[PDB]
Amino acid sequence: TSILDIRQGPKEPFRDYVDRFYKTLRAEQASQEVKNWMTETLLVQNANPDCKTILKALGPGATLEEMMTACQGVGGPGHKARVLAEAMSQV
Amino acid sequence: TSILDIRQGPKEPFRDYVDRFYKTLRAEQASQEVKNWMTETLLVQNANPDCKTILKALGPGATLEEMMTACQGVGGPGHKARVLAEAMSQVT
Amino acid sequence: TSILDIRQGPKEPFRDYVDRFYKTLRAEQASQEVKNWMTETLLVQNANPDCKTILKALGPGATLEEMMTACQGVGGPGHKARVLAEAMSQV
Amino acid sequence: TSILDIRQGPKEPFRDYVDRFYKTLRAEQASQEVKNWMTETLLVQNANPDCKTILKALGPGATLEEMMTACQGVGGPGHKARVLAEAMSQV
Amino acid sequence: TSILDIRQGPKEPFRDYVDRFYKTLRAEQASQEVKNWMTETLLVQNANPDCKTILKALGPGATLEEMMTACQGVGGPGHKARVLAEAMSQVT
Amino acid sequence: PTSILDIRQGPKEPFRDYVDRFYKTLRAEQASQEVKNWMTETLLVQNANPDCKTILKALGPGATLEEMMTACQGVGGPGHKARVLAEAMSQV
Repeated sequence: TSILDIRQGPKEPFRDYVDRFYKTLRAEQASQEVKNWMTETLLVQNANPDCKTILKALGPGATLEEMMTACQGVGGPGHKARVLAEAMSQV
Repeated sequence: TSILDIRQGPKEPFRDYVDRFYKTLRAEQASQEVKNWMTETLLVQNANPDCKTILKALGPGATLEEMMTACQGVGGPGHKARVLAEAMSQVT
Repeated sequence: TSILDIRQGPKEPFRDYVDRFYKTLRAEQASQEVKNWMTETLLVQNANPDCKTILKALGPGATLEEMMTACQGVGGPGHKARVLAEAMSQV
Repeated sequence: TSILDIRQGPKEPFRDYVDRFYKTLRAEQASQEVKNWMTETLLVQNANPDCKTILKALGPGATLEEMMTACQGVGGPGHKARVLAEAMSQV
Repeated sequence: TSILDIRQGPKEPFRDYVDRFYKTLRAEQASQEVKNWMTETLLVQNANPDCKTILKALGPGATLEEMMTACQGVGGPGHKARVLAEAMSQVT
Repeated sequence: PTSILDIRQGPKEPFRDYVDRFYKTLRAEQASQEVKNWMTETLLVQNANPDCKTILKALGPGATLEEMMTACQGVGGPGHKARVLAEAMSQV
Protein backbone atom coordinates (compact mmCIF):
# COMPACT_ATOMS: atom_id res chain seq x y z
CA THR A 1 0.00 0.00 0.00
CA SER A 2 1.60 3.22 -1.26
CA ILE A 3 0.17 6.74 -1.31
CA LEU A 4 0.70 6.92 -5.08
CA ASP A 5 -1.77 4.06 -5.67
CA ILE A 6 -4.75 5.90 -4.11
CA ARG A 7 -7.11 7.06 -6.88
CA GLN A 8 -10.73 8.18 -6.72
CA GLY A 9 -13.09 5.69 -8.31
CA PRO A 10 -15.40 6.90 -11.08
CA LYS A 11 -18.47 6.87 -8.79
CA GLU A 12 -16.78 7.23 -5.39
CA PRO A 13 -17.84 10.27 -3.33
CA PHE A 14 -15.11 12.85 -2.83
CA ARG A 15 -15.57 12.59 0.95
CA ASP A 16 -14.88 8.85 0.87
CA TYR A 17 -11.80 9.35 -1.32
CA VAL A 18 -10.27 12.16 0.78
CA ASP A 19 -10.45 9.80 3.77
CA ARG A 20 -8.54 6.98 2.06
CA PHE A 21 -5.86 9.46 0.95
CA TYR A 22 -5.28 10.60 4.53
CA LYS A 23 -5.73 7.10 5.97
CA THR A 24 -2.91 5.94 3.68
CA LEU A 25 -0.70 9.02 4.16
CA ARG A 26 -0.57 8.29 7.91
CA ALA A 27 1.42 5.08 7.30
CA GLU A 28 3.87 6.00 4.51
CA GLN A 29 7.20 6.52 6.28
CA ALA A 30 8.26 10.05 5.29
CA SER A 31 8.91 13.52 6.67
CA GLN A 32 6.11 15.91 7.62
CA GLU A 33 7.28 18.36 4.96
CA VAL A 34 7.07 15.62 2.32
CA LYS A 35 3.61 14.48 3.46
CA ASN A 36 2.34 18.06 3.18
CA TRP A 37 3.82 18.24 -0.32
CA MET A 38 2.15 14.92 -1.13
CA THR A 39 -1.17 16.37 0.06
CA GLU A 40 -0.59 19.39 -2.20
CA THR A 41 -0.03 17.49 -5.48
CA LEU A 42 -1.57 14.01 -5.36
CA LEU A 43 -4.96 14.77 -3.79
CA VAL A 44 -6.34 16.92 -6.61
CA GLN A 45 -4.35 15.06 -9.28
CA ASN A 46 -5.66 11.59 -8.42
CA ALA A 47 -9.29 12.78 -8.38
CA ASN A 48 -11.85 11.67 -10.94
CA PRO A 49 -12.70 13.92 -13.91
CA ASP A 50 -15.96 15.08 -12.30
CA CYS A 51 -14.39 16.37 -9.09
CA LYS A 52 -11.27 17.52 -10.96
CA THR A 53 -13.18 19.92 -13.23
CA ILE A 54 -14.77 21.47 -10.13
CA LEU A 55 -11.58 21.69 -8.05
CA LYS A 56 -9.77 23.44 -10.90
CA ALA A 57 -12.50 26.07 -11.16
CA LEU A 58 -11.69 27.03 -7.56
CA GLY A 59 -7.98 27.51 -8.19
CA PRO A 60 -5.19 27.76 -5.63
CA GLY A 61 -5.62 28.71 -1.99
CA ALA A 62 -8.66 26.48 -1.46
CA THR A 63 -8.71 24.39 1.71
CA LEU A 64 -10.32 20.99 2.25
CA GLU A 65 -13.50 22.51 3.72
CA GLU A 66 -13.76 24.57 0.51
CA MET A 67 -13.30 21.64 -1.88
CA MET A 68 -15.33 19.18 0.19
CA THR A 69 -18.27 21.60 -0.10
CA ALA A 70 -17.84 22.11 -3.86
CA CYS A 71 -17.89 18.36 -4.62
CA GLN A 72 -20.67 16.96 -2.44
CA GLY A 73 -23.07 17.62 -5.33
CA VAL A 74 -21.29 15.34 -7.80
CA GLY A 75 -23.59 12.39 -8.39
CA GLY A 76 -26.74 14.08 -7.11
CA PRO A 77 -29.96 14.67 -9.04
CA GLY A 78 -28.89 18.26 -9.71
CA HIS A 79 -25.48 17.36 -11.16
CA LYS A 80 -26.41 14.43 -13.41
CA ALA A 81 -29.14 16.57 -14.97
CA ARG A 82 -27.06 19.74 -15.18
CA VAL A 83 -24.31 17.86 -17.02
CA LEU A 84 -26.67 15.64 -19.03
CA ALA A 85 -28.79 18.61 -20.13
CA GLU A 86 -25.56 20.25 -21.36
CA ALA A 87 -24.10 17.46 -23.52
CA MET A 88 -27.46 17.57 -25.31
CA SER A 89 -26.92 21.26 -26.07
CA GLN A 90 -23.18 20.94 -26.72
CA VAL A 91 -24.04 18.41 -29.45
CA THR B 1 -14.73 11.97 14.83
CA SER B 2 -15.77 15.63 15.05
CA ILE B 3 -19.16 17.19 14.41
CA LEU B 4 -17.61 19.43 11.74
CA ASP B 5 -16.68 16.38 9.63
CA ILE B 6 -20.27 15.12 9.25
CA ARG B 7 -21.38 16.02 5.72
CA GLN B 8 -24.32 14.80 3.65
CA GLY B 9 -23.28 12.45 0.87
CA PRO B 10 -24.27 13.37 -2.68
CA LYS B 11 -26.64 10.37 -2.86
CA GLU B 12 -27.36 9.95 0.86
CA PRO B 13 -30.97 10.52 1.99
CA PHE B 14 -31.58 13.46 4.29
CA ARG B 15 -33.07 11.17 6.94
CA ASP B 16 -29.78 9.27 7.17
CA TYR B 17 -27.64 12.42 7.24
CA VAL B 18 -29.72 13.88 10.07
CA ASP B 19 -29.21 10.65 12.02
CA ARG B 20 -25.41 10.77 11.76
CA PHE B 21 -25.38 14.49 12.58
CA TYR B 22 -27.36 13.90 15.77
CA LYS B 23 -25.65 10.54 16.35
CA THR B 24 -22.33 12.42 16.28
CA LEU B 25 -23.61 15.49 18.16
CA ARG B 26 -24.66 13.53 21.28
CA ALA B 27 -21.04 12.42 21.99
CA GLU B 28 -19.27 15.79 21.55
CA GLN B 29 -17.51 17.38 24.51
CA ALA B 30 -19.69 20.49 24.04
CA SER B 31 -22.19 22.34 26.19
CA GLN B 32 -25.94 22.05 25.67
CA GLU B 33 -26.04 25.71 24.62
CA VAL B 34 -23.34 25.12 22.00
CA LYS B 35 -24.97 21.94 20.68
CA ASN B 36 -28.16 23.86 19.93
CA TRP B 37 -26.15 26.54 18.10
CA MET B 38 -24.32 23.79 16.21
CA THR B 39 -27.65 22.27 15.17
CA GLU B 40 -28.85 25.56 13.68
CA THR B 41 -25.64 26.38 11.79
CA LEU B 42 -23.90 23.15 10.73
CA LEU B 43 -26.95 21.02 9.87
CA VAL B 44 -28.09 23.07 6.87
CA GLN B 45 -24.63 24.18 5.68
CA ASN B 46 -23.30 20.61 5.42
CA ALA B 47 -26.22 19.32 3.34
CA ASN B 48 -25.59 18.54 -0.32
CA PRO B 49 -26.71 21.06 -2.96
CA ASP B 50 -29.97 19.19 -3.66
CA CYS B 51 -31.38 19.33 -0.13
CA LYS B 52 -29.88 22.78 0.47
CA THR B 53 -31.77 24.47 -2.37
CA ILE B 54 -35.00 23.03 -0.95
CA LEU B 55 -34.19 23.97 2.64
CA LYS B 56 -33.06 27.48 1.68
CA ALA B 57 -36.51 27.94 0.11
CA LEU B 58 -38.38 27.30 3.37
CA GLY B 59 -36.55 29.97 5.37
CA PRO B 60 -36.06 30.43 9.10
CA GLY B 61 -38.35 28.96 11.73
CA ALA B 62 -38.64 25.52 10.11
CA THR B 63 -38.42 22.51 12.41
CA LEU B 64 -36.97 19.12 11.56
CA GLU B 65 -40.54 17.94 10.94
CA GLU B 66 -40.87 20.56 8.19
CA MET B 67 -37.40 20.08 6.67
CA MET B 68 -37.37 16.28 6.52
CA THR B 69 -40.85 16.05 4.98
CA ALA B 70 -39.66 18.47 2.27
CA CYS B 71 -36.49 16.52 1.39
CA GLN B 72 -37.63 12.88 1.49
CA GLY B 73 -38.51 13.17 -2.20
CA VAL B 74 -34.97 14.17 -3.16
CA GLY B 75 -33.53 11.30 -5.16
CA GLY B 76 -36.99 9.83 -5.74
CA PRO B 77 -38.66 9.24 -9.11
CA GLY B 78 -40.70 12.44 -9.00
CA HIS B 79 -37.93 14.75 -7.81
CA LYS B 80 -35.32 13.33 -10.20
CA ALA B 81 -37.61 13.68 -13.21
CA ARG B 82 -38.75 17.22 -12.37
CA VAL B 83 -35.15 18.43 -12.12
CA LEU B 84 -34.26 16.91 -15.48
CA ALA B 85 -37.24 18.62 -17.13
CA GLU B 86 -36.27 22.07 -15.82
CA ALA B 87 -32.73 21.36 -17.07
CA MET B 88 -33.90 21.06 -20.68
CA SER B 89 -36.10 24.15 -20.31
CA GLN B 90 -33.35 26.39 -18.91
CA VAL B 91 -30.94 25.47 -21.75
CA THR B 92 -33.09 23.90 -24.48
CA THR C 1 -36.69 3.90 17.85
CA SER C 2 -39.85 5.97 18.19
CA ILE C 3 -42.87 5.46 15.93
CA LEU C 4 -42.80 9.10 14.80
CA ASP C 5 -39.17 8.64 13.70
CA ILE C 6 -40.09 6.05 11.05
CA ARG C 7 -40.18 7.66 7.60
CA GLN C 8 -40.08 6.30 4.07
CA GLY C 9 -36.79 6.75 2.26
CA PRO C 10 -36.90 8.32 -1.20
CA LYS C 11 -35.93 5.09 -2.99
CA GLU C 12 -37.27 2.67 -0.37
CA PRO C 13 -40.16 0.46 -1.55
CA PHE C 14 -43.51 0.82 0.16
CA ARG C 15 -43.60 -2.84 1.23
CA ASP C 16 -40.33 -2.38 3.13
CA TYR C 17 -41.37 0.90 4.77
CA VAL C 18 -44.64 -0.60 6.06
CA ASP C 19 -42.66 -3.53 7.47
CA ARG C 20 -40.48 -1.21 9.56
CA PHE C 21 -43.50 0.86 10.62
CA TYR C 22 -45.23 -2.21 12.03
CA LYS C 23 -41.97 -3.68 13.34
CA THR C 24 -41.45 -0.49 15.37
CA LEU C 25 -45.14 0.00 16.22
CA ARG C 26 -45.29 -3.45 17.84
CA ALA C 27 -42.52 -2.36 20.23
CA GLU C 28 -44.14 0.92 21.29
CA GLN C 29 -45.41 1.25 24.86
CA ALA C 30 -49.00 2.45 24.44
CA SER C 31 -52.59 1.24 24.26
CA GLN C 32 -54.19 -0.61 21.37
CA GLU C 33 -56.66 2.19 20.61
CA VAL C 34 -53.73 4.60 20.21
CA LYS C 35 -51.75 2.22 17.99
CA ASN C 36 -54.66 1.89 15.56
CA TRP C 37 -55.00 5.68 15.47
CA MET C 38 -51.28 5.93 14.72
CA THR C 39 -51.61 3.67 11.67
CA GLU C 40 -54.55 5.67 10.34
CA THR C 41 -52.65 8.99 10.54
CA LEU C 42 -48.89 8.39 10.47
CA LEU C 43 -48.65 5.56 7.93
CA VAL C 44 -49.74 7.70 4.95
CA GLN C 45 -48.25 10.96 6.29
CA ASN C 46 -44.62 9.79 6.63
CA ALA C 47 -44.67 8.32 3.10
CA ASN C 48 -42.57 9.79 0.32
CA PRO C 49 -44.23 12.18 -2.17
CA ASP C 50 -44.52 9.48 -4.86
CA CYS C 51 -46.42 6.88 -2.82
CA LYS C 52 -48.32 9.75 -1.17
CA THR C 53 -49.66 11.19 -4.43
CA ILE C 54 -50.86 7.70 -5.38
CA LEU C 55 -52.41 7.15 -1.93
CA LYS C 56 -54.40 10.41 -1.89
CA ALA C 57 -56.18 9.12 -5.02
CA LEU C 58 -57.51 5.98 -3.32
CA GLY C 59 -59.05 8.26 -0.70
CA PRO C 60 -60.44 7.07 2.63
CA GLY C 61 -61.57 3.51 3.19
CA ALA C 62 -58.61 2.00 1.34
CA THR C 63 -57.12 -0.98 3.17
CA LEU C 64 -53.54 -2.06 3.82
CA GLU C 65 -53.97 -4.43 0.85
CA GLU C 66 -55.29 -1.83 -1.61
CA MET C 67 -52.51 0.64 -0.78
CA MET C 68 -49.68 -1.86 -1.21
CA THR C 69 -51.16 -3.00 -4.53
CA ALA C 70 -51.28 0.66 -5.62
CA CYS C 71 -47.64 1.44 -4.72
CA GLN C 72 -45.57 -1.60 -5.75
CA GLY C 73 -45.13 0.08 -9.14
CA VAL C 74 -43.42 3.13 -7.65
CA GLY C 75 -39.76 2.93 -8.62
CA GLY C 76 -40.35 0.55 -11.52
CA PRO C 77 -39.71 0.91 -15.25
CA GLY C 78 -43.35 1.63 -16.11
CA HIS C 79 -43.59 4.21 -13.34
CA LYS C 80 -40.34 6.06 -14.06
CA ALA C 81 -41.15 6.39 -17.76
CA ARG C 82 -44.65 7.66 -16.91
CA VAL C 83 -43.31 10.20 -14.41
CA LEU C 84 -40.63 11.43 -16.82
CA ALA C 85 -42.90 11.88 -19.85
CA GLU C 86 -45.46 13.91 -17.90
CA ALA C 87 -42.74 16.33 -16.77
CA MET C 88 -41.07 16.79 -20.16
CA SER C 89 -44.37 17.61 -21.89
CA GLN C 90 -44.98 20.27 -19.20
CA VAL C 91 -42.04 22.48 -20.26
CA THR D 1 -44.83 -15.40 7.73
CA SER D 2 -47.87 -16.14 5.55
CA ILE D 3 -48.13 -16.84 1.83
CA LEU D 4 -50.51 -13.88 1.42
CA ASP D 5 -47.80 -11.36 2.41
CA ILE D 6 -45.29 -12.31 -0.31
CA ARG D 7 -45.25 -9.50 -2.88
CA GLN D 8 -42.82 -8.67 -5.66
CA GLY D 9 -40.75 -5.56 -5.03
CA PRO D 10 -40.86 -2.78 -7.63
CA LYS D 11 -37.29 -3.55 -8.76
CA GLU D 12 -37.01 -7.20 -7.67
CA PRO D 13 -36.25 -9.64 -10.53
CA PHE D 14 -39.07 -12.07 -11.32
CA ARG D 15 -36.84 -15.09 -10.66
CA ASP D 16 -36.11 -13.90 -7.11
CA TYR D 17 -39.83 -13.35 -6.37
CA VAL D 18 -40.88 -16.82 -7.51
CA ASP D 19 -38.13 -18.24 -5.30
CA ARG D 20 -39.53 -16.66 -2.13
CA PHE D 21 -43.13 -17.54 -3.03
CA TYR D 22 -42.31 -21.24 -3.22
CA LYS D 23 -39.90 -20.99 -0.29
CA THR D 24 -42.88 -19.60 1.64
CA LEU D 25 -45.48 -21.88 0.05
CA ARG D 26 -43.68 -25.06 1.14
CA ALA D 27 -44.00 -23.83 4.75
CA GLU D 28 -47.64 -22.72 4.85
CA GLN D 29 -49.91 -25.14 6.72
CA ALA D 30 -52.35 -26.55 4.15
CA SER D 31 -52.95 -29.54 1.89
CA GLN D 32 -51.42 -29.95 -1.56
CA GLU D 33 -54.72 -29.16 -3.28
CA VAL D 34 -54.98 -25.83 -1.45
CA LYS D 35 -51.35 -25.04 -2.29
CA ASN D 36 -51.90 -25.67 -6.01
CA TRP D 37 -54.84 -23.24 -5.95
CA MET D 38 -52.67 -20.67 -4.15
CA THR D 39 -50.04 -20.90 -6.90
CA GLU D 40 -52.50 -20.18 -9.73
CA THR D 41 -54.11 -17.18 -8.00
CA LEU D 42 -51.51 -15.61 -5.70
CA LEU D 43 -48.31 -15.95 -7.74
CA VAL D 44 -49.51 -13.78 -10.63
CA GLN D 45 -51.65 -11.48 -8.47
CA ASN D 46 -48.78 -10.40 -6.20
CA ALA D 47 -46.46 -9.54 -9.10
CA ASN D 48 -45.46 -5.94 -9.74
CA PRO D 49 -47.13 -3.98 -12.56
CA ASP D 50 -44.30 -4.62 -15.05
CA CYS D 51 -44.10 -8.41 -14.55
CA LYS D 52 -47.92 -8.43 -14.70
CA THR D 53 -48.85 -6.71 -17.98
CA ILE D 54 -46.56 -9.20 -19.75
CA LEU D 55 -48.17 -12.22 -18.08
CA LYS D 56 -51.68 -10.92 -18.74
CA ALA D 57 -50.74 -11.09 -22.45
CA LEU D 58 -49.79 -14.77 -22.53
CA GLY D 59 -53.17 -15.81 -21.14
CA PRO D 60 -54.00 -19.06 -19.39
CA GLY D 61 -52.09 -22.29 -19.89
CA ALA D 62 -48.57 -20.86 -19.87
CA THR D 63 -46.45 -22.76 -17.36
CA LEU D 64 -43.80 -21.23 -15.10
CA GLU D 65 -40.81 -21.74 -17.41
CA GLU D 66 -43.02 -20.12 -20.06
CA MET D 67 -43.59 -17.02 -17.91
CA MET D 68 -40.12 -16.69 -16.37
CA THR D 69 -38.63 -16.55 -19.86
CA ALA D 70 -41.11 -13.78 -20.70
CA CYS D 71 -40.30 -11.73 -17.58
CA GLN D 72 -36.51 -12.03 -17.38
CA GLY D 73 -36.20 -8.93 -19.58
CA VAL D 74 -37.88 -6.58 -17.12
CA GLY D 75 -35.25 -4.25 -15.68
CA GLY D 76 -32.66 -5.18 -18.29
CA PRO D 77 -31.01 -2.35 -20.25
CA GLY D 78 -33.22 -3.06 -23.28
CA HIS D 79 -36.51 -3.10 -21.41
CA LYS D 80 -36.34 0.43 -19.97
CA ALA D 81 -35.48 1.83 -23.40
CA ARG D 82 -38.65 0.26 -24.83
CA VAL D 83 -41.00 1.39 -22.04
CA LEU D 84 -39.52 4.90 -22.05
CA ALA D 85 -40.03 5.28 -25.81
CA GLU D 86 -43.77 4.57 -25.79
CA ALA D 87 -44.35 6.92 -22.85
CA MET D 88 -42.96 9.83 -24.89
CA SER D 89 -45.03 8.98 -27.98
CA GLN D 90 -48.13 8.89 -25.73
CA VAL D 91 -47.84 12.57 -24.71
CA THR E 1 -30.68 -27.00 -7.47
CA SER E 2 -30.96 -28.38 -11.02
CA ILE E 3 -29.27 -27.01 -14.16
CA LEU E 4 -32.66 -26.27 -15.73
CA ASP E 5 -33.34 -23.59 -13.08
CA ILE E 6 -30.20 -21.51 -13.75
CA ARG E 7 -31.24 -18.34 -15.59
CA GLN E 8 -29.49 -15.05 -16.29
CA GLY E 9 -30.87 -12.18 -14.24
CA PRO E 10 -32.12 -9.09 -16.07
CA LYS E 11 -29.20 -7.00 -14.76
CA GLU E 12 -26.69 -9.82 -14.20
CA PRO E 13 -23.47 -9.85 -16.27
CA PHE E 14 -22.99 -12.71 -18.71
CA ARG E 15 -19.64 -13.50 -17.06
CA ASP E 16 -21.32 -13.95 -13.68
CA TYR E 17 -24.08 -16.10 -15.20
CA VAL E 18 -21.79 -18.51 -17.06
CA ASP E 19 -20.04 -19.28 -13.76
CA ARG E 20 -23.19 -20.35 -11.92
CA PHE E 21 -24.20 -22.35 -15.00
CA TYR E 22 -20.90 -24.25 -15.04
CA LYS E 23 -20.69 -24.34 -11.24
CA THR E 24 -24.14 -25.94 -11.31
CA LEU E 25 -23.43 -28.17 -14.32
CA ARG E 26 -20.46 -29.68 -12.47
CA ALA E 27 -22.96 -30.65 -9.75
CA GLU E 28 -25.81 -31.94 -11.92
CA GLN E 29 -25.92 -35.74 -11.86
CA ALA E 30 -25.72 -36.72 -15.53
CA SER E 31 -23.29 -38.20 -18.05
CA GLN E 32 -20.46 -36.15 -19.53
CA GLU E 33 -22.15 -36.49 -22.93
CA VAL E 34 -25.51 -35.16 -21.71
CA LYS E 35 -23.61 -32.27 -20.09
CA ASN E 36 -22.11 -31.10 -23.38
CA TRP E 37 -25.60 -31.25 -24.90
CA MET E 38 -26.83 -29.19 -21.95
CA THR E 39 -24.18 -26.52 -22.51
CA GLU E 40 -24.94 -26.35 -26.24
CA THR E 41 -28.69 -25.74 -25.74
CA LEU E 42 -29.51 -24.36 -22.28
CA LEU E 43 -26.65 -21.88 -21.89
CA VAL E 44 -28.01 -19.68 -24.69
CA GLN E 45 -31.75 -20.22 -24.14
CA ASN E 46 -31.59 -19.21 -20.46
CA ALA E 47 -29.83 -15.92 -21.20
CA ASN E 48 -31.66 -12.61 -20.86
CA PRO E 49 -33.01 -10.89 -23.99
CA ASP E 50 -30.22 -8.30 -24.22
CA CYS E 51 -27.46 -10.91 -24.36
CA LYS E 52 -29.65 -13.26 -26.41
CA THR E 53 -30.03 -10.63 -29.13
CA ILE E 54 -26.24 -10.37 -29.42
CA LEU E 55 -25.67 -14.14 -29.37
CA LYS E 56 -28.30 -14.98 -31.99
CA ALA E 57 -26.52 -12.57 -34.36
CA LEU E 58 -23.19 -14.41 -34.21
CA GLY E 59 -24.67 -17.80 -35.09
CA PRO E 60 -23.37 -21.34 -34.64
CA GLY E 61 -19.74 -22.25 -34.11
CA ALA E 62 -19.02 -19.42 -31.65
CA THR E 63 -16.95 -20.39 -28.62
CA LEU E 64 -17.33 -19.12 -25.07
CA GLU E 65 -14.33 -16.86 -25.70
CA GLU E 66 -16.30 -15.30 -28.57
CA MET E 67 -19.65 -15.05 -26.76
CA MET E 68 -18.29 -13.72 -23.46
CA THR E 69 -16.30 -11.05 -25.32
CA ALA E 70 -19.47 -10.05 -27.20
CA CYS E 71 -21.65 -9.65 -24.07
CA GLN E 72 -19.34 -7.90 -21.59
CA GLY E 73 -20.63 -4.61 -23.02
CA VAL E 74 -24.26 -5.29 -22.14
CA GLY E 75 -25.19 -3.03 -19.25
CA GLY E 76 -22.48 -0.45 -19.91
CA PRO E 77 -22.69 3.25 -20.76
CA GLY E 78 -22.02 2.74 -24.47
CA HIS E 79 -24.41 -0.21 -24.72
CA LYS E 80 -27.27 1.35 -22.76
CA ALA E 81 -27.10 4.54 -24.83
CA ARG E 82 -26.90 2.54 -28.06
CA VAL E 83 -30.15 0.69 -27.28
CA LEU E 84 -32.04 3.75 -26.03
CA ALA E 85 -31.25 5.44 -29.36
CA GLU E 86 -32.49 2.86 -31.87
CA ALA E 87 -35.71 2.62 -29.85
CA MET E 88 -36.26 6.39 -29.71
CA SER E 89 -35.46 6.80 -33.40
CA GLN E 90 -37.46 3.68 -34.32
CA VAL E 91 -40.50 5.02 -32.46
CA THR E 92 -41.14 8.64 -31.44
CA PRO F 1 -7.51 -22.67 -9.78
CA THR F 2 -7.79 -19.35 -11.63
CA SER F 3 -5.99 -18.83 -14.95
CA ILE F 4 -4.81 -15.33 -15.87
CA LEU F 5 -6.69 -15.80 -19.15
CA ASP F 6 -10.08 -15.84 -17.35
CA ILE F 7 -9.66 -12.44 -15.66
CA ARG F 8 -12.04 -10.19 -17.61
CA GLN F 9 -13.42 -6.75 -16.79
CA GLY F 10 -17.07 -6.70 -15.82
CA PRO F 11 -19.38 -4.54 -17.94
CA LYS F 12 -19.82 -2.15 -14.99
CA GLU F 13 -16.51 -2.49 -13.11
CA PRO F 14 -13.98 0.32 -12.56
CA PHE F 15 -10.73 -0.03 -14.47
CA ARG F 16 -8.79 0.45 -11.23
CA ASP F 17 -10.57 -2.55 -9.71
CA TYR F 18 -10.11 -4.79 -12.75
CA VAL F 19 -6.41 -3.89 -12.97
CA ASP F 20 -5.90 -4.94 -9.34
CA ARG F 21 -7.48 -8.35 -9.96
CA PHE F 22 -5.29 -8.82 -13.04
CA TYR F 23 -2.10 -8.17 -11.08
CA LYS F 24 -3.35 -10.02 -8.00
CA THR F 25 -3.91 -13.00 -10.31
CA LEU F 26 -0.74 -12.59 -12.38
CA ARG F 27 1.43 -12.60 -9.24
CA ALA F 28 0.28 -16.19 -8.66
CA GLU F 29 0.50 -17.59 -12.20
CA GLN F 30 3.29 -20.17 -12.40
CA ALA F 31 4.74 -18.59 -15.57
CA SER F 32 8.14 -16.90 -15.82
CA GLN F 33 8.73 -13.18 -15.36
CA GLU F 34 9.45 -12.81 -19.08
CA VAL F 35 6.10 -14.44 -19.88
CA LYS F 36 4.31 -12.24 -17.33
CA ASN F 37 5.50 -8.99 -18.93
CA TRP F 38 4.21 -10.26 -22.27
CA MET F 39 0.94 -11.15 -20.53
CA THR F 40 0.64 -7.61 -19.15
CA GLU F 41 1.01 -6.04 -22.60
CA THR F 42 -1.54 -8.26 -24.39
CA LEU F 43 -4.19 -9.53 -21.96
CA LEU F 44 -4.69 -6.41 -19.82
CA VAL F 45 -5.58 -4.20 -22.80
CA GLN F 46 -7.47 -7.03 -24.55
CA ASN F 47 -9.62 -8.30 -21.66
CA ALA F 48 -11.06 -4.85 -20.94
CA ASN F 49 -14.71 -4.02 -21.51
CA PRO F 50 -15.80 -2.05 -24.59
CA ASP F 51 -16.14 1.22 -22.66
CA CYS F 52 -12.50 1.28 -21.54
CA LYS F 53 -11.10 -0.47 -24.63
CA THR F 54 -12.12 2.28 -27.07
CA ILE F 55 -10.18 4.82 -24.99
CA LEU F 56 -7.07 2.68 -24.47
CA LYS F 57 -7.16 1.99 -28.20
CA ALA F 58 -6.79 5.78 -28.61
CA LEU F 59 -3.85 6.31 -26.24
CA GLY F 60 -1.84 4.06 -28.54
CA PRO F 61 1.39 2.22 -27.78
CA GLY F 62 3.93 3.39 -25.24
CA ALA F 63 1.24 4.19 -22.66
CA THR F 64 2.24 3.43 -19.07
CA LEU F 65 -0.15 2.25 -16.37
CA GLU F 66 -0.24 5.68 -14.73
CA GLU F 67 -1.45 6.99 -18.11
CA MET F 68 -4.14 4.39 -18.84
CA MET F 69 -5.72 4.36 -15.37
CA THR F 70 -5.93 8.16 -15.37
CA ALA F 71 -7.76 7.94 -18.73
CA CYS F 72 -10.33 5.39 -17.51
CA GLN F 73 -11.32 6.60 -14.02
CA GLY F 74 -13.99 8.78 -15.65
CA VAL F 75 -15.76 5.89 -17.37
CA GLY F 76 -19.11 5.26 -15.74
CA GLY F 77 -19.26 8.76 -14.26
CA PRO F 78 -21.83 11.49 -14.88
CA GLY F 79 -19.68 13.40 -17.37
CA HIS F 80 -18.88 10.20 -19.25
CA LYS F 81 -22.43 8.84 -19.57
CA ALA F 82 -23.88 12.22 -20.58
CA ARG F 83 -21.15 12.46 -23.22
CA VAL F 84 -21.62 8.89 -24.49
CA LEU F 85 -25.42 9.19 -24.39
CA ALA F 86 -25.33 12.53 -26.22
CA GLU F 87 -23.51 11.06 -29.23
CA ALA F 88 -25.76 8.00 -29.49
CA MET F 89 -28.83 10.13 -30.21
CA SER F 90 -26.65 12.32 -32.46
CA GLN F 91 -25.35 9.33 -34.45
CA VAL F 92 -28.97 8.27 -35.11
